[PDB]
Amino acid sequence: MEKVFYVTTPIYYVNAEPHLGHAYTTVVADFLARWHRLDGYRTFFLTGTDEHGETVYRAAQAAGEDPKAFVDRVSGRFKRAWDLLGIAYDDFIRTTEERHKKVVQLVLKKVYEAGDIYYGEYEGLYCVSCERFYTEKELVEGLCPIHGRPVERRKEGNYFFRMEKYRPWLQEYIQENPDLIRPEGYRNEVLAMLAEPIGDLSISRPKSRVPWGIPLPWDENHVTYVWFDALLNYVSALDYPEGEAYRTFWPHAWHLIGKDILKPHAVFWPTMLKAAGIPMYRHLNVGGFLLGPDGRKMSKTLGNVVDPFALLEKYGRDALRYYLLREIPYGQDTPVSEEALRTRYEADLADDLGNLVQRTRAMLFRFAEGRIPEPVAGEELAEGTGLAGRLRPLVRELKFHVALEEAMAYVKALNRYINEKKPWELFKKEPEEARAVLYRVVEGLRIASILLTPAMPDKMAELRRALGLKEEVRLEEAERWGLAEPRPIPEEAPVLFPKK
Ligand SMILES: [Zn+2]
Repeated sequence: MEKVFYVTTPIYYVNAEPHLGHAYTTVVADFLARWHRLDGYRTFFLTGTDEHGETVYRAAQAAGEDPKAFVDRVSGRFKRAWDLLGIAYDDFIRTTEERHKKVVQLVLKKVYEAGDIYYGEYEGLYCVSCERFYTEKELVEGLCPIHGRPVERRKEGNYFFRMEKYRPWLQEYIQENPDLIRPEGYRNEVLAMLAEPIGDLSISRPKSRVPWGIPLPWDENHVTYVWFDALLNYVSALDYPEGEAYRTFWPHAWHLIGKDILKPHAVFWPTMLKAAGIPMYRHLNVGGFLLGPDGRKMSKTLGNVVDPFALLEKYGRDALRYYLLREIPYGQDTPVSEEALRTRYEADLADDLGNLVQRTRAMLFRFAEGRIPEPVAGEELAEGTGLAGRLRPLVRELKFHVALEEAMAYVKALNRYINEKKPWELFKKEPEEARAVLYRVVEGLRIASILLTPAMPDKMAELRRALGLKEEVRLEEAERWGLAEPRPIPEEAPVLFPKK
């Protein structure tokens, strides 16, 4: 009713093996969602797969499999992948689902009846083998990417959407809403395109060419092609018309995308919503490219490709997520490598966090009889309760690297604290002081673990379990000092982050 959060990731092409780019955007959405769930927000985190089209159709035909049966099996590679990355999405939308088809046809009819749709002719480079149109850039120097054959100018009957008519409105909307497209840099690029005519939008293709897809309500001989299909998922998953979910979440829609699909989300999408009578989204959040270790765009030929799943099996899901959130500023092109991840893992996780936990546990068994000491003021460590409040705005503004840098900064402060106070020496003189010092460390770690939960859900819960703290938490608990209770700690706990 008040605190509402809705985040979406793009709907990914089904016949595409999940890669680093899909992993990053999805992990960022997961973090954003987990964080808000923790801040007491009624939240919805959506993800899904794009399954229609002729490429997908021809791939199914090759394997001698039914189209539906094909996407059904391959869409699962994404579900399995998200399972491995620990993605807690609320819904997984598939464009072949009935609920989606229903909404697409519904928005199509409404827009067609509004007179924004007309039959026309599309012209351009065409590949007879592909049965699809290409643009200059899309052509690998003259010829078709696949088939490597010459394309020829061709025309084809297509239904169009009067998108140009909406350019004036869109231009001004972005001018009136400077926060619409989060990373500022990107907001200036959209405005540049709206300065020139954007033209009309082809929204269909003959079933003769594209037999796999959603038919137009007024012309079953045609199929919805891309746009009015994939884009509507954001609204389809909410049962848009009479759905409670649509009424609750749509008003706070946060779209996460990569810069590659910026025009479709910043220009096309807003005008389709306008013509459909649907309110504009709240924010379009653009992430940059995760460049190879050589600072170049990942690629086979360059052999600079980084596989997240291989890296996940080596260091674990928690390590991977942390590295990507702490090391890559959202919106900026950043190179990634296995070396950068191993360093962060060695320093931040295995040493600063894991060792401190292992160290504190050993010291509780020795100086506190295997139990958390009696609560005491935090002194210079009490300032950590003001982190949640300083992090909230940092997170909302897509500054995840700065947020985590702050949380880990506190963890480093904890290390320095215990290394300075030296509880094993203070015990000889005053046991009460040694215990006091230890309590501040367990309570300092409790708070830290909370702040880091969205980044490493399993590991942070493991940290609390290992210190006898309450596993399930809420961000508000990280704002009050003295919550850790004096209870025994598990006699044996595995090393949080083992040596690799
Ligand atoms: Zn081709």
